[PDB]
Amino acid sequence: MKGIILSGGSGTRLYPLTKVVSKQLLPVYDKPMVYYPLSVLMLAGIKDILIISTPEDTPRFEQLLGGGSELGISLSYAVQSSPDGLAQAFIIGEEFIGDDNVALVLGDNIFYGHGFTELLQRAANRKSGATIFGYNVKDPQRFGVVEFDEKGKVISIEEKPEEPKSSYAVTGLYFYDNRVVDIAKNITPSARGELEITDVNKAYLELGELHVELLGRGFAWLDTGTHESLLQASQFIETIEKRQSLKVACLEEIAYRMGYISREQLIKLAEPLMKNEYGQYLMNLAHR
Ligand SMILES: Cc1cn([C@H]2C[C@H](O)[C@@H](COP(=O)(O)OP(=O)(O)O[C@H]3O[C@H](CO)[C@@H](O)[C@H](O)[C@H]3O)O2)c(=O)[nH]c1=O
Ligand SMILES: Cc1cn([C@H]2C[C@H](O)[C@@H](COP(=O)(O)OP(=O)(O)O[C@H]3O[C@H](CO)[C@@H](O)[C@H](O)[C@H]3O)O2)c(=O)[nH]c1=O
Repeated sequence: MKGIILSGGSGTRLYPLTKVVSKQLLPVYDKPMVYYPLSVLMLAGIKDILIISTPEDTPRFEQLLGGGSELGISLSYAVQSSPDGLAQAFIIGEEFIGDDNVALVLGDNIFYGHGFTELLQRAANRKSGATIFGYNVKDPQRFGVVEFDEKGKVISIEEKPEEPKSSYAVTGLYFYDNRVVDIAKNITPSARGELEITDVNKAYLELGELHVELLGRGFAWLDTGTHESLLQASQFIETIEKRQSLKVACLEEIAYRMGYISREQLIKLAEPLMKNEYGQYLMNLAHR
């Protein structure tokens, strides 16, 4: 499976933070925001990944992450000339996707919880249909909202409904089979002027092929869309990492743990970083 990170947009709410930095280049505690959705695609077993951003920001992501060889993966880049909708990812990424299935993750989403790696690899290995991930939230009108059965069967899906049909947000992580490219070409802009991922999911729902996994109250799903929520997410990660010997979304660690790179290769990455705690972390891991 291939994966795309949609890592553009204006980040208007975070102004002036986003006047000269992409929202997805801002810190979440100790690492750039984009590390977090990238880690999710890596843990799903996805090694061929396209990162989409604005004309100004795309080369900044490429500066940060490179072509992926350090992580035993392939990273490519594409520009989105205007933030015209999530569904544009599959239009921009058409040549990249080819005939393959593809996962999409939103650049400003932070997922964390027990059992997630297993859940990801399951979804990544499903060959047909769309898999979306629901989460019970306080203000469901702020999100795509999914309404489902006692058996977990989807009934409806709506983008930012004024009257939400349930409390379950549709989070920014989606797994699709190859139909999604032609689906995305056939949707049209909503009232917000955007080619909506919710309309991609509606197409699968019409076919009876939209499948929801509920993440559960024990899972953390945050986004960094406001100054307050960005700061809370940073605090959340700090609290986790302080207690444990372990980092969240440490890309080099994940590359090693997923078998994408060797112990020796991890040492080589750790060497030029031994001057900081991050390199020290990687080196301790290599020597375990
Ligand atoms: C519209 C647009 C967005 N983006 C990036 C910026 C963010 O990292 C990410 C999500 O865009 P936002 O405009 O923040 O999305 P938002 O309105 O919060 O809602 C989206 O994300 C929510 C989950 O975070 C879902 O519940 C909604 O269904 C989904 O439409 O995509 C792009 O890179 N290109 C775009 O065209
Ligand atoms: C391995 C690894 C995980 N993660 C994140 C992904 C998840 O949000 C969170 C938990 O990841 P998991 O790999 O599912 O670990 P967790 O679910 O707490 O614990 C276990 O889940 C299963 C049941 O105990 C075990 O079979 C797994 O070996 C073990 O991982 O940590 C990272 O950010 N970095 C990592 O290197």
